[PDB]
Amino acid sequence: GEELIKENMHMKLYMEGTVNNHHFKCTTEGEGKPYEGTQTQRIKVVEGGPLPFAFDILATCFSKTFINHTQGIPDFFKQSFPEGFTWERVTTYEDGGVLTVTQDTSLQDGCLIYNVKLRGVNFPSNGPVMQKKTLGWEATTETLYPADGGLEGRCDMALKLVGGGHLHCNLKTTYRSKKPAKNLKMPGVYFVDRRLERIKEADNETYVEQHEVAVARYCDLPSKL
Repeated sequence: GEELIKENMHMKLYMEGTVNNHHFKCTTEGEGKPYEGTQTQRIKVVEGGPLPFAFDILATCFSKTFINHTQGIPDFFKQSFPEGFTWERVTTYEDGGVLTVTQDTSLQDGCLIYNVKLRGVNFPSNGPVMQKKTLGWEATTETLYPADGGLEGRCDMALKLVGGGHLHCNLKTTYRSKKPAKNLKMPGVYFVDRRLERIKEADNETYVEQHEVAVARYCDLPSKL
């Protein structure tokens, strides 16, 4: 299963969504090193472009297979192939914005195929999302917990704002393997440091280039219990 994920792996994503009544579609091509945690994605807004909202809010929709693992932490996502996995996410922003996502990850002809359906609602019209006043994401640290036969993740993020300051959101995600649980070694609780970064953009954010590096680990602190 994990042998299917090679040192180099390409990916393609299809995205159809709506944010505050604006319908759009995107497509991506990318590649990366699944075991180093690094990857690159080149996104094209193919419909509904230009978006009347910050592209930043879509960043986290574009790759759980590309993560470095340390200290012997089992790889829930890489183990899951060839069957693949899905994840479902709700992102709540502190000024009232709510985004919900459902994602499917398959492996076909040695290519990772992503299918994303999302829905943003209640984003304020004079907030930085709709006003396009965002400058990207801070580096992050998420925590993943064993839940049933899959993973649940939790992550506070911070959207940098033009003029200074941050707009914070909380991510709630359920990861679900499409592989029998009898064939997976379920990890314990652990943490993933991430840094998503906008490398390029063109044509009013209808073409975008993103990079992401990610490493899994434990707390690496002493414990008296």
